[PDB]
Amino acid sequence: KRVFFSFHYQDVIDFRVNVVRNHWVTKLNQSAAGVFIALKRLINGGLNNTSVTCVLIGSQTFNRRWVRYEIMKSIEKGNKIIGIHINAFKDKYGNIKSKGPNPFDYLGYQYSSDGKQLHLYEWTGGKWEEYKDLAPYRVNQIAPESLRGKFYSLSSVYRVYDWVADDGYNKFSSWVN
Repeated sequence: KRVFFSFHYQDVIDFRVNVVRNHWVTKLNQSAAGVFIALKRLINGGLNNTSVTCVLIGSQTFNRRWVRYEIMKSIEKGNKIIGIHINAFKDKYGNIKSKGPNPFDYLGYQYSSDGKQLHLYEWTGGKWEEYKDLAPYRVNQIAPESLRGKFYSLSSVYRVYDWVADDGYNKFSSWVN
């Protein structure tokens, strides 16, 4: 499978992102996409010809505008989506850090009462607000009453791993498959 990696730029600079990305692309010789209305177009193109989105979670990832977009756009496109904490191993400065917030806790959705549309929300610091960088969209899929008119945080939907705790060295390819 072709994997879209989503991340804070600072985690690229600190050689945290490359630990996971190099495992997939070099060690396992697979292929990745990633970015480090125009910028959305670029990201959309990156997400095209991928089937899995992998959010690499560092200290500030939860707060990044285009990480949020990459996640929301990934849902609309029907990508598999997972998160992986990347703070538990040493960065290029030789430091280990505590886990950052789960980006999925800061994003959410609600199905419309007729079940035909999906409304999108993000946490803006003191409240939930309608998400502005991606429009609500039509779901062509069945939407049972038990799913309608209820708010869900994305952390109730997508799975999060830790590279060290969950042994990504042995298990990453299973997480995206």
